[PDB]
Amino acid sequence: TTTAVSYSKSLKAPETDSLNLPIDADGYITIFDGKSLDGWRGYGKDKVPSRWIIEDGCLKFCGTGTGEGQTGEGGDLIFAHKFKNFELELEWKISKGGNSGIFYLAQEVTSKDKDGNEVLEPIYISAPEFQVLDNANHPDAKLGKDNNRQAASLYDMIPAVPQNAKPFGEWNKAKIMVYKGTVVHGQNDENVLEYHLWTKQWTEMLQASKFSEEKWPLAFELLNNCGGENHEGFIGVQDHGDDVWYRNIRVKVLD
Repeated sequence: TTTAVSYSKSLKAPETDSLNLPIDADGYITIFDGKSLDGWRGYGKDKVPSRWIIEDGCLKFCGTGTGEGQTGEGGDLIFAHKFKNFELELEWKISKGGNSGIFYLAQEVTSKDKDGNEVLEPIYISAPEFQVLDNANHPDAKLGKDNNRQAASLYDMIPAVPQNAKPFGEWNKAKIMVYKGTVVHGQNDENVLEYHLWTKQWTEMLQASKFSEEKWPLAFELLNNCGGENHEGFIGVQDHGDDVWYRNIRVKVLD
């Protein structure tokens, strides 16, 4: 049993092509089983970046330790199918002192520079992030406010309560549910936070972040109207310069 899943092949391209992916009895579509990277491509790219590989049934990023300073063969990886109301489930394993993340409702955003040239804007200026971290050894675990930069948090906004991440080198379960603006983060079979998009509280959360109206006007208008006019976007995984493994990536479309 499979379902036709549309996907785009390059920057802002339409979802002209389709894949027949496994769908279970409960409606969960396997978007990564460890057999291929079909449907996946680099954010703003027409190919899978070379540093993203299939290692022993796992999706692995081969980092160089440069953090946010992504290499030419790196960059964030998206599953090029736009989702709206969905429930994502996966397992992740982080390297010691490692950092990554799961992006959702992401848009491929470009902006015009001084000479009028098209510039690719980061995935994080449009996409909320589920933090992936070695809480014990990465310094980000001590930054922000009330541990809101630790594993499964809404990065720099809402902490995961309880903070039940397993240590580095152990498989952690992750859950992201988006249902008509209601967002729930799950970790190791527990709900760790909930929030609501396109509300007064969402706007005031953005005004107290790096993506405030005054600091980043483009990031503000994109995140304030998260998912664009259709409130939809891509699920992606982050290049934060560290080795990270993902497996059993499945998505249920919510009606």
